[PDB]
Amino acid sequence: PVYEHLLPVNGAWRQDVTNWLSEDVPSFDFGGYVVGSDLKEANLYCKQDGMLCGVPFAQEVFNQCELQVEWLFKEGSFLEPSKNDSGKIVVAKITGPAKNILLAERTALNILSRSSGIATASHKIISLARSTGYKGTIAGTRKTTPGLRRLEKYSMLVGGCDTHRYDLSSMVMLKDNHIWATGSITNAVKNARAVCGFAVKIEVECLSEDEATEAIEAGADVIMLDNHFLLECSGGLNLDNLYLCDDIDIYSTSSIHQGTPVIDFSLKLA
Amino acid sequence: PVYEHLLPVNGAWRQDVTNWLSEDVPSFDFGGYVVGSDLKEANLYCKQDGMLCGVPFAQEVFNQCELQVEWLFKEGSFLEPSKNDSGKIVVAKITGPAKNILLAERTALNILSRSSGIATASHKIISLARSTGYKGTIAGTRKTTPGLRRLEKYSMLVGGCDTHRYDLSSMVMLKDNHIWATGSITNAVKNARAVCGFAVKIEVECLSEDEATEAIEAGADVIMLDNHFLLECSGGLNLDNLYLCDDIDIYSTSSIHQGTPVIDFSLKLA
Amino acid sequence: PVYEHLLPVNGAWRQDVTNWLSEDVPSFDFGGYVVGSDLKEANLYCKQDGMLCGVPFAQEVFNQCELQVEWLFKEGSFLEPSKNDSGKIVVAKITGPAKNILLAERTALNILSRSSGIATASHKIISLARSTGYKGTIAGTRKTTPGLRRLEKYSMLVGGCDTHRYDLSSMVMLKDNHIWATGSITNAVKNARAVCGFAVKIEVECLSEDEATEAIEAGADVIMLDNHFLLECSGGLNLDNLYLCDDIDIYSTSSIHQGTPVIDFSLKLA
Amino acid sequence: PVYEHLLPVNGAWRQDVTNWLSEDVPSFDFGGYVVGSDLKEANLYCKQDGMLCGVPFAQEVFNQCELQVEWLFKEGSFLEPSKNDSGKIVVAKITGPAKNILLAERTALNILSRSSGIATASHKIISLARSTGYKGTIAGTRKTTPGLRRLEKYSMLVGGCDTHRYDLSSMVMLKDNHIWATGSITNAVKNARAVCGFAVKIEVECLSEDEATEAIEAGADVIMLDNHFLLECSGGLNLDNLYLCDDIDIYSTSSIHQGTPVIDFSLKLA
Amino acid sequence: PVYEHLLPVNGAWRQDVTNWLSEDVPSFDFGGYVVGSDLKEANLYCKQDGMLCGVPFAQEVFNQCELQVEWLFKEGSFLEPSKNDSGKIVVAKITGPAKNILLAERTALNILSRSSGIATASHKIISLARSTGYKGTIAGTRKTTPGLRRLEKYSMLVGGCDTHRYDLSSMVMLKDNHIWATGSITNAVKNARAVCGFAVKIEVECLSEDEATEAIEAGADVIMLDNHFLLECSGGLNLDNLYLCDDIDIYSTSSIHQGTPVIDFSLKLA
Amino acid sequence: PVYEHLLPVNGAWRQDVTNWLSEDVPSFDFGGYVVGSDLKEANLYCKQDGMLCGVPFAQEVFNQCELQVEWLFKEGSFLEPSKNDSGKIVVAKITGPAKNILLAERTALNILSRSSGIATASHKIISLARSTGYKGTIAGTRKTTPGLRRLEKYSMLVGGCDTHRYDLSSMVMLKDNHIWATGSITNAVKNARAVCGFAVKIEVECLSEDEATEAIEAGADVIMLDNHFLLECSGGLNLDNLYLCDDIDIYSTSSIHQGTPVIDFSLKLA
Ligand SMILES: O=P(O)(O)OC[C@H]1O[C@H](OP(=O)(O)OP(=O)(O)O)[C@H](O)[C@@H]1O
Ligand SMILES: O=P(O)(O)OC[C@H]1O[C@H](OP(=O)(O)OP(=O)(O)O)[C@H](O)[C@@H]1O
Ligand SMILES: O=P(O)(O)OC[C@H]1O[C@H](OP(=O)(O)OP(=O)(O)O)[C@H](O)[C@@H]1O
Ligand SMILES: O=P(O)(O)OC[C@H]1O[C@H](OP(=O)(O)OP(=O)(O)O)[C@H](O)[C@@H]1O
Ligand SMILES: O=P(O)(O)OC[C@H]1O[C@H](OP(=O)(O)OP(=O)(O)O)[C@H](O)[C@@H]1O
Ligand SMILES: O=P(O)(O)OC[C@H]1O[C@H](OP(=O)(O)OP(=O)(O)O)[C@H](O)[C@@H]1O
Ligand SMILES: O=C(O)c1ccccc1C(=O)O
Ligand SMILES: O=C(O)c1ccccc1C(=O)O
Ligand SMILES: O=C(O)c1ccccc1C(=O)O
Ligand SMILES: O=C(O)c1ccccc1C(=O)O
Ligand SMILES: O=C(O)c1ccccc1C(=O)O
Ligand SMILES: O=C(O)c1ccccc1C(=O)O
Repeated sequence: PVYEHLLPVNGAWRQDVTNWLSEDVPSFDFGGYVVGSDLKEANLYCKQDGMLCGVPFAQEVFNQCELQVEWLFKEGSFLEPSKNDSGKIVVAKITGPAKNILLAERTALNILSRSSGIATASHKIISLARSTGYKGTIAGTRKTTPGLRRLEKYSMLVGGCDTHRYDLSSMVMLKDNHIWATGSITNAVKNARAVCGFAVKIEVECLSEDEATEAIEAGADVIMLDNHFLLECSGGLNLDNLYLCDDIDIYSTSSIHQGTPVIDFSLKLA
Repeated sequence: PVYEHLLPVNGAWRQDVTNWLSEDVPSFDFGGYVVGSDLKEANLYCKQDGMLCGVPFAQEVFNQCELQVEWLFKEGSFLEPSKNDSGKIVVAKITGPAKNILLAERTALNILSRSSGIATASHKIISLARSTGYKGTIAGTRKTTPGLRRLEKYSMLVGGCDTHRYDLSSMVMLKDNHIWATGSITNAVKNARAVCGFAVKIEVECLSEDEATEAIEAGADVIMLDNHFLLECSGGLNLDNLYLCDDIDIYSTSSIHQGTPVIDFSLKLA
Repeated sequence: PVYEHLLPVNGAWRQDVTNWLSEDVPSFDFGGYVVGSDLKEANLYCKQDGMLCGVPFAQEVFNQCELQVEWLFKEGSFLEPSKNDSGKIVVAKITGPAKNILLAERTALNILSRSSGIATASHKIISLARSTGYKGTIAGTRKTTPGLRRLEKYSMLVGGCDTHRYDLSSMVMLKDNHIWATGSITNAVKNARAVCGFAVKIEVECLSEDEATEAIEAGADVIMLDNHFLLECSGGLNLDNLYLCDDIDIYSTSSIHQGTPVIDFSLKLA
Repeated sequence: PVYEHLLPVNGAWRQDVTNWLSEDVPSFDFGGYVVGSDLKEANLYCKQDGMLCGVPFAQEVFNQCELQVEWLFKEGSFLEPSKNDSGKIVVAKITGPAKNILLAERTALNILSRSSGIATASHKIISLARSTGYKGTIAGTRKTTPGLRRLEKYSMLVGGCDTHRYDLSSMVMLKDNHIWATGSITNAVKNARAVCGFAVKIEVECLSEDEATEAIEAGADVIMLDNHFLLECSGGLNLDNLYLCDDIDIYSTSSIHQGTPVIDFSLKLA
Repeated sequence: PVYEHLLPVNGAWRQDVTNWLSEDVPSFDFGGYVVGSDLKEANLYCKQDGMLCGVPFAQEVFNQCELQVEWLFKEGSFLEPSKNDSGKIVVAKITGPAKNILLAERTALNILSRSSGIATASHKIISLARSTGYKGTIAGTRKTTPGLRRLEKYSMLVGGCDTHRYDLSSMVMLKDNHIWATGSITNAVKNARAVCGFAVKIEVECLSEDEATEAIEAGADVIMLDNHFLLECSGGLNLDNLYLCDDIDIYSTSSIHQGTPVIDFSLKLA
Repeated sequence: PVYEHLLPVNGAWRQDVTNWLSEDVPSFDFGGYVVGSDLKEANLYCKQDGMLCGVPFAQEVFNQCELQVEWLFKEGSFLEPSKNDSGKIVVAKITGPAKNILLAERTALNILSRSSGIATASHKIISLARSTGYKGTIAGTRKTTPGLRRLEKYSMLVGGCDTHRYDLSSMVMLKDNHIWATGSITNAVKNARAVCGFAVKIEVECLSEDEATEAIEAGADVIMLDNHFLLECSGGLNLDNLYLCDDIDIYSTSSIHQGTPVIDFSLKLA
């Protein structure tokens, strides 16, 4: 299957791209004026070892900028420009009006660099956990970049990680909960059921064998401990120590997506 | 003066906030239903040493969520929760309907964490360069987060760095330029002038004493070398070696804003 | 708990209201001009037996039209104006500038009439099924009114029914499936898992004891037959015969929401 | 002439379609991922006797989903799948990427079902009134579905009915009017004239031979009684009794558009 | 009555204002930063003889910029700063945060200057025609400023002129018409009727006593010659000669709104 | 170079066009219905002596209306229909569906007429100043048409004038300044620098040899007197007297863009 198929042929994610171009040109592209519309060719370079992510998003930038692009690698491919003499790898060949190419350049690269950075981070941690013989799942969180959530959750997937719920309207989560606030797990979980119905899971962030059981009792579908039912462990986990997984179902962490370094990309005309 | 005064009392940056809340609740907040509207109090904690940034943005989230907030620190303040027993510092006190508080929580913290991360990174590098006796400026770039540019450039400022031009519609930049493509620096710079006029500067990314001079000749306002007039050095600079500044006017780097770690923040009800 | 708490204090649902007012006044309200801003009082009448639904939505219309409203009944209340001499019941008392009241009037009533119609339909069918001793759930579908989905799903809830998944991004559903198209239930269900992760359920529309088992095998969370696991029966069910429920978990039908009659409402000034 | 020609080649009605697709896919189409992009063929079935309406709207969904569609019937055609062995009639043949077809499916059918339901209702009542030898007009109202007004008014037209004014910015209507509130019909009608000018009609909802005459006096273009000049009768009329038309010009009723049942439609791949 | 009452308390015209502020501040108000939030007072001056128009629009700018404003004149008032020593007249007194005042300044004045310019032009021509004893109407056209149509039509009204139809969706107009294109006036007018119904007038741009009669025949509500029924004369009319009115009902001209000079306005702090 | 190259291949300026079409057709084009889709040909006429401006904007209207257009003149061309027998000049040849042509007509012409009017005004004043041997620049201002700023600034350029800064986020301007309000030019200019950085100029509206010098001192890039550094004179200048230029760098005036007459354009089908 192809990840980019998760994206509806049309929808808001495409207006996002447009909005991002506007963000770069509120009133006039001077550079395009000076450069003109002559057809040119260009190479899109990956300049660091990592996983290529964001292809369809960058593609959308290339389409709205009316350019012809040929990708040399499939999304998900691991790139190692280091084990290259030049230290860079051409991942795509682009042709079109000069001005168009330069207008797409920054925005497109801001997409790839960040998308790949996350894909790469996710992949390192999932494969790292997989190497210890862990059979469970590594997921993300809702601590995403305001307005960039679709792109980031998508990169998590390509990285080989679980995205965890998408937003507050998806799987319910009754988080630490003194504030949740009165009744019970048992009535907080009943109310949640009452509204979310059968098609959406309910997760409870418990604190004791009792807590959990009361949730399993109420019918919670997932149990969050935070230091037919599913067990999730979350909180300050990272590619570090940290190897301390055990037979618990889920391990969530923002480290795969928030605050992560980027994978450098580049674009130069023939 | 107050940085947040750079933000127009009303404008698109406020619709952004709204859009970000929608991004978190496409259809129903189940958690708010279960939690209810009872008034509660909560503390907003900074959980890592760093500079507090994003106050007005987080404030906008708190206003649209109709809450009462009292900030204990001014934006820009350096926080050191490490030199605290608990390892966390209350930066704001919030009151309002339970559901409202929990709805604002994630989005608000995604703002602060990232805004502060950048503010912090910028501040470290500017102060680091300042300690060596450098008198010039450290700037950012256009390699920003798609759709988050306003927030990121703003954080650069608070961090104590220059933002450099904002977008393609601001200071012109005739970048590496074989593609720029024919004529001269001299006619590329003339055309640019022809369109941008006197109120906006023109920068040329040169390669030789000649290149530069030809630009200084054409009237360029800034000279980019990239390894009454101004000299900018850019490319792969970071908090690392790297201390190799000299009397050149500008040093630009994405390290102060792109791929930077985040400053952890937290929110819990009384 | 209060249903209207499912709605985020702020989000796109409020811009919807605005857009709906624009839909009614593309360029000038002549009636408001002629009527003026004198303060007036008005009664909002329910003119048919049914369940009151859409309160917060109508409230939003009243707020943006800057009016003062006092509701005499809570959302969900069953109204029986028939068992009233006048044949109408005042559900709300409104005060404000004349023009404002008349501008809010139609839009507000279009909300209530439809919201209540659905609430009422849903309630009749759920209570009807409940009277036969059925313990399972009655749900809706995705056959909603383009652009009005939030309002309609919400009314389903108030009606006492399950909303079923909200959109294609929620619970996965592998519907009739020749088109789904090759591999297996088993690999269609694996791929779905691969993308949706643990926080979202997967439903398969099966055709045989085998089909189902293969799904239960693959790990499907729900089984749709369409004439720890859950059984759903769907297709042409209505308040009619039709009483033919049995111990299967879910019965979905658009009859509770699509093509339903409306509950008449009214508004007249003192 | 062709009804769909009423729709501007481009305008907001097309963004509506997009918005409706977003409404169905806030973040990821899982089904498309699993199904893939292989080309498939499909039949669009009408499953109930009624008039086909909404063609260009459904077409817009098919275009934005990049599919090839061939319609077998013209909009307005009366369909009678009942007088068919299978009980269904193929109204369109569609080809394109699997995922695209399934993404367009629901939204498209929600359009057709509702559009046809209204077209059908309108047509039944207009033809019903026409059979008694009535020569006047049957119109709709402003009690439309919030945000769907364009689609519904359009269906009224295809149904063979008058749409009546479109919104508050069109023909003025001085409705029951104690609230309209002081002066006269005569000065309310003068003020209205004062603002609307000659290109837009003014209607007054009168109560007595005097009322009307005073309006005809003031220059009203239409007279609404509500139980060179035109007479309109409105209020609780329906396909029921109700045959009680007489030589009055207009009979308005929401029954042709609000609360109406839908015409079932269907889509299955080869 | 009050003209500004034509504007719905809420609707798209208010988002327009916001959008206009964004147009002035894509990323940062530097001036506000430097000026600060200290409360200041300011006078809004009219600097040329003319009619004050655009009050509610400017008011909306002042509200979104959170300022306190007190108007010294009612909209429509004729101002003659020339017959003043200073040559300027204070039309409004404003108070609020410094930065806010300066941010509202330009946008607000761009509103007033243009709105008043049109109001003034319209008023001169209507009163000019009225002085010759003409009893008919002077109207505008659809040759308005892209995106500013609401503001301009509104100013026409205040100027004392007719706005004529608002857009293509209002009164139908079968303009010069070889292109309209085949059949007849008689079938073009029938088709138009067929779609627009009774609540909207149909105008035909005729060329001969026959043309007109055929239209009056078909049922046209207005007759446009262009050099119970109504006669309109249009084409190149202006405040110039040009006094050549006669007993024909309407005289339309863009001169009252398009290409018109502006009325200078000003704003300075205490 | 080509001016229209200043416009990004895609961005908000294109949504503007769409929005402008919606502004003309909120609900139904009756005229298109009656006219039909038959292919027709048409000539776009310039009806007054002036400079052709707005080509790409009008082109965008023609593209969204799906028409084929062939321009007979390049943007910037000076047209003199007066020195033509007919008194009109065909500037473009258009082909496409009848309805489409008529729908594009008004909006397109509203673009050209205004764009050319400004281009023409600007050109007259720049060439007028150039004829006296002035070597400096003539610029515009921020007194533009709300929402039309991009189109107007663009026309200024084609007219051969400087646009001056675009918005408040570009070149800083510390205008009359009692309100700016305390400290100094020297600290207002320092604060401005502090936020705008090196890539954006700072202009100070001075009053005395001292004022200026203090600014030149603080580092201002431009000096505005208003009756390596640059001198600007602004205030009430026009094509009138007024020839009183001297060796000062800039002369700004709204006369080239605000309140200017329009250049008449026309469109008729074969
Ligand atoms: O990998 P990590 O980034 O630690 O993310 C996971 C943790 O974050 C959440 O709590 P948190 O207290 O951080 O929510 P808050 O920031 O809104 O208060 C969650 O319950 C996890 O414990
Ligand atoms: O601190 P840094 O991130 O190195 O950013 C600064 C460098 O990036 C730019 O070139 P680059 O070749 O990166 O532009 P591209 O990525 O679009 O091709 C710029 O000319 C600088 O040399
Ligand atoms: O209560 P009801 O309205 O019957 O809704 C429920 C039925 O509709 C769906 O199939 P359907 O074949 O109707 O989907 P389609 O219309 O897109 O092809 C679904 O599988 C159910 O069988
Ligand atoms: O066919 P019907 O649905 O009866 O629609 C027609 C009636 O509705 C209107 O009054 P109504 O009192 O319903 O307006 P309101 O609901 O806003 O108060 C109108 O004056 C008609 O009498
Ligand atoms: O006062 P005025 O500006 O002359 O406006 C009025 C005239 O403009 C229209 O025709 P026109 O041929 O101008 O329409 P076009 O510009 O789209 O072809 C209209 O039929 C009037 O004759
Ligand atoms: O060519 P002109 O239209 O005169 O434009 C130029 C003048 O306008 C500005 O001041 P102004 O006092 O007009 O700003 P205000 O209208 O906002 O108060 C500016 O300082 C110039 O002096
Ligand atoms: O964002 C968070 O706090 C979070 C952290 C870990 C898992 C899930 C979530 C979530 O909210 O969905
Ligand atoms: O984004 C970049 O490539 C860039 C890098 C360094 C300085 C400035 C910029 C800029 O484009 O403004
Ligand atoms: O809309 C449908 O076809 C549908 C019908 C019954 C249940 C669920 C759904 C759904 O798609 O979620
Ligand atoms: O919506 C209504 O109340 C209404 C009812 C009947 C005719 C016309 C209308 C109308 O408002 O245009
Ligand atoms: O804009 C025009 O061409 C026009 C000119 C004169 C009157 C009316 C109109 C109109 O179209 O409504
Ligand atoms: O708009 C103005 O007041 C103005 C007037 C003259 C030059 C520049 C400007 C400007 O603000 O940029």
